[PDB]
Formats: sequence, structure tokens, C-alpha cells
Amino acid sequence: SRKKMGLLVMAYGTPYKEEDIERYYTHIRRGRKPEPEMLQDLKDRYEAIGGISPLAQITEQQAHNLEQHLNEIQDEITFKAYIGLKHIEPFIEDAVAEMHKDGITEAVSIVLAPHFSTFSVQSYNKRAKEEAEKLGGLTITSVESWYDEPKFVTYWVDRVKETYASMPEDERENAMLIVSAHSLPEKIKEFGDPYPDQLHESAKLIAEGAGVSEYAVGWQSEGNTPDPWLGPDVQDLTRDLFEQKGYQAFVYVPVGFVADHLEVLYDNDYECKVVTDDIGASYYRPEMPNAKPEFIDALATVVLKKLGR
Ligand SMILES: [Cl-]
Ligand SMILES: [Cl-]
Ligand SMILES: [Mg+2]
Ligand SMILES: [Mg+2]
Ligand SMILES: [Mg+2]
Repeated sequence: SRKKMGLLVMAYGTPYKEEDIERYYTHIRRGRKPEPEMLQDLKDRYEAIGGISPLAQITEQQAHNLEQHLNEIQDEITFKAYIGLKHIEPFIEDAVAEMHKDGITEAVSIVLAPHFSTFSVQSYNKRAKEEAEKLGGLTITSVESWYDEPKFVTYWVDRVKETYASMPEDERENAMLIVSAHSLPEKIKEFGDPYPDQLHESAKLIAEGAGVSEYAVGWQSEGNTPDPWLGPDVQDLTRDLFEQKGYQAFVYVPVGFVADHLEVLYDNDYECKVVTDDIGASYYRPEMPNAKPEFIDALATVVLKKLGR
């Protein structure tokens, strides 16, 4: 009696093993293979964060739990999850072609990145729809953003509350909250890309809900191109804020990311920790959503709301 629908879960993607590093970054670098020294460094970074194997598993677990949960909280639709990635197989097109072959005719998509941007989200959705249009007989409704879903805000608000609560007294009174997301080229502004504003809005909503009056907005993990990228970078912001007010502790909320991957386990947990360790301040970074029940419910609500349920 249920209506069959495809659940297209898209994401950036991650290597499955150390030997994937080369091709994964070549793709990210738009066809330019990393030099020998860079390849070695990347391997060292992944080893330092506990290994690669767990990365892709988080995404698979996210897609799977979301599929099971949605199927349990409503009784009108039966969802079937398909993972589509940008930088490694299964690619976005591959997932769409599979849904078609399996007989899916109606699907709903969601990107594992809360803020809309013309660079990624719009591109992912555009590519999924074009593949479906090319195959025919299949339509897709795409979630464009969900950073403002109350349940998602609540997740971070609660994590931040716990973090400040566990803080000593003299730290709680001189702590700074830094909310960040993946940095992108500044040129996106020429299209009126709401990306920057959505990050600032997430920061305001999380700070307000947690009761934190002192916070800043930062970017991280910027790529390497001649054109300028959104700033300031979390590393510089941390130092700059310290040099002007001398905070004793920094709380990092990489709201732009949803899992324990390299741009949090290393770009925050290591690179940011280096700076805080250097200035003599305490480092804090709340648990990422990953595949936890609270997060999966938030995502389920996002999907159902998109479908008018
Ligand atoms: Cl939407
Ligand atoms: Cl949006
Ligand atoms: Mg091996
Ligand atoms: Mg919206
Ligand atoms: Mg970097």
C-alpha cells in the first residue's frame, strides 16, 4: 500500500583505503595529480586521525539509518537509499542510473551539507536531475538547504551547552565560540550565493540557543587557487581574537560538516589545536553529528517537510 520512493543521499565523498588518496585528490584538484611530497603528507594526516576506513562508513551509516528511520516514523512511503558522491564512486550519476534500473520513478534528494551554495549543493542537485532527465521516467525533488531545521539547530545548541557546562569557572567566563564551514571562492558572491549568510545565520541561531554571547564566524579548509577564498580562516581568527581580548578557551563548531572526516579531525582537532596550544588556551570541539539518532531524526524531518508531510 506504500508509495515507493528513492532517497538520494549525496556528499563530497571520501577515500575507502590509503591507496585511494591519489585519485581522490586528483579529482578534487580537477585533474592535477598531487606531487610525491604532498601524497606522503596526506597519508600521514590520515594516519594521524585514526585511519581512512572509518570515514566512508560514517556516510554509509548515515544513509542507512536515515532510510530505516524515515520508513519507521511514517506509514505512507517506503524509502530506498542510494548514495551519490562528487569525488569518488559511486558518483552522483551512478546512483541516479541505479535508481532508474531498479525501477524508481520518484525520488527525494538531500546533500550532507546543511548550507546551500552554488558551488556544491546546486551543482549536485543540478547533476542529479540532468542524469534523471537523460534517462527519462524519473523525477527528483531536491532539498537545497536545512541548516535552519530546528532539530538540527537544537543538536548543536545542546552539544555547545554541555561543552560550556563542563568548563571550569574562569574558562566559562572568558571563552569564545567559533562557528565554521568549508570555505569557498569569494567569486560566488557575483551570483548572490547565500552560502556566507547561511553560515552566519547558523552561528547566530546556535549561539542564541546555547546562551553564548561571545562568538565569531570563520571559514576553513580553503582550496588552492589564485582567486581569493572566503575568510578569515579559523586559524587566523583564533589568533586574532586572542591577541585582542585574550580568550582562555575556544569552542569550535564546524556546523558546515556532518561527520568525523579530515576537515574536522585534522583541520580543527590538529591545526586549530596547534594555535590554541600555542597561545595557552583550552581547546574544545563538540561531537560531530555522524549517524547519531538525534541527527538522523533531524534529517528525517527535513525530508518529510520537503514532501509536505
Ligand atoms: Cl529545500
Ligand atoms: Cl536555500
Ligand atoms: Mg593497502
Ligand atoms: Mg529553506
Ligand atoms: Mg588546509
